[PDB]
Amino acid sequence: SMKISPMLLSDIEQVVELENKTWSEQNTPVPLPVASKDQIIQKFESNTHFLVAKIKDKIVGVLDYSSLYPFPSGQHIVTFGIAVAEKERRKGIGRALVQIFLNEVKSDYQKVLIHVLSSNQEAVLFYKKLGFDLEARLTKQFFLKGQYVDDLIYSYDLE
Ligand SMILES: CC(C)(COP(=O)(O)OP(=O)(O)OC[C@H]1O[C@@H](n2cnc3c(N)ncnc32)[C@H](O)[C@H]1OP(=O)(O)O)[C@@H](O)C(=O)NCCC(=O)NCCS
Repeated sequence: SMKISPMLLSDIEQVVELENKTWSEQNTPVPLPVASKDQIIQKFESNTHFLVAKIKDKIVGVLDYSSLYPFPSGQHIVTFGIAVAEKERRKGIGRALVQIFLNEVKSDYQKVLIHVLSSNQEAVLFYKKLGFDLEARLTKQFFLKGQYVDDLIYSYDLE
């Protein structure tokens, strides 16, 4: 059975491995690899929070979130990343992560906002399905694999 829980310091090896199997030029414009033990600790030590999903105390999903801006005028906007293990997808894990996340931040923020590469077909469908709004589209933001990719900006009304 599947459980969601706070990420442990001792879980970081696994989160690194999972993320680095997950990120491709299809879903991020940053150079690869994006994850490392020390990058993840840096984040952990600067207030980014991590939800993790396990199946037999094996990590199969991860969601990190944090304030979008470090200054007060923008402090009411939260952002997040999420990665589900390829073999474990389409089983409700993403949904369940997003759902507890939303209930964490409900109280403390007004608005969720994320950036999605237009090449990220499953993310596009995922976010629409979970009720996010397509707020903006930035045209030809990135060149990846000989294609011009757009940046789709999705938001969520915490209210
Ligand atoms: C996007 C992602 C997190 C969704 O993970 P998930 O656990 O497989 O999603 P869920 O099982 O919770 O599904 C909720 C839903 O997502 C949709 N969706 C997710 N993947 C889809 C796909 N490959 N094709 C069509 N619809 C899809 C649904 O249609 C939906 O409802 P349903 O499953 O009852 O049909 C997963 O694909 C992911 O890991 N992508 C890898 C890289 C990434 O993270 N992209 C951007 C996030 S920063």
